Amino acid sequence: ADFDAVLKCWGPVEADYTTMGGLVLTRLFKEHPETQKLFPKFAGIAQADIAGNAAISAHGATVLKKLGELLKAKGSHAAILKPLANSHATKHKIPINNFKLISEVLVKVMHEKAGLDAGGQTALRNVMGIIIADLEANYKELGFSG
Ligand code: HEM
Repeated sequence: ADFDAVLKCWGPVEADYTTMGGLVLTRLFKEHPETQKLFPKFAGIAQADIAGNAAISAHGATVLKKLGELLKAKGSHAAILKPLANSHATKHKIPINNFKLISEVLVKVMHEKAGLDAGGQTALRNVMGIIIADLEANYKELGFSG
């Protein structure tokens, strides 16, 4: 019931996927600059110009919309997830650790801007842990590391 809880807390996010999408990626890039290089479209953008950047916010919106779809599946996510693992391993070539980095940023932003309290934070970290474990498994099956 870490999923039942999370969906309760998701409302404020789904109310504005574009602003929160922009916040989450800004924070990722400011706190973990090495991750900006993994986005050819965004690499080399001045740190001063990230916040409020429309192309970043638009991609952030896509990120969150897809995470929303994953959360709403409440653990029966294989059919949504596998395609995400497919693209991220073979087209974008993203090492698993980066998924841990954005999960921790999402928790921090939701805590600060969307009312995610200590309890919600725990439930979300548990859900994210499940998803990343599943992503790891799919990466394995694709032969894209360990
Ligand atoms: C839970 C986390 C994430 C979700 C839900 C997600 C979702 C998506 C979606 C829906 C797309 C577009 C469709 C596709 O190509 O699969 C995509 C593209 C992409 N993702 Fe992710 N992503 C996640 C994490 C990351 C991370 C951590 C990075 C690198 C640090 C990353 C790098 C990329 C890149 C480079 C693209 C292509 C952008 C483009 O060409 O416009 N993703 N992501």
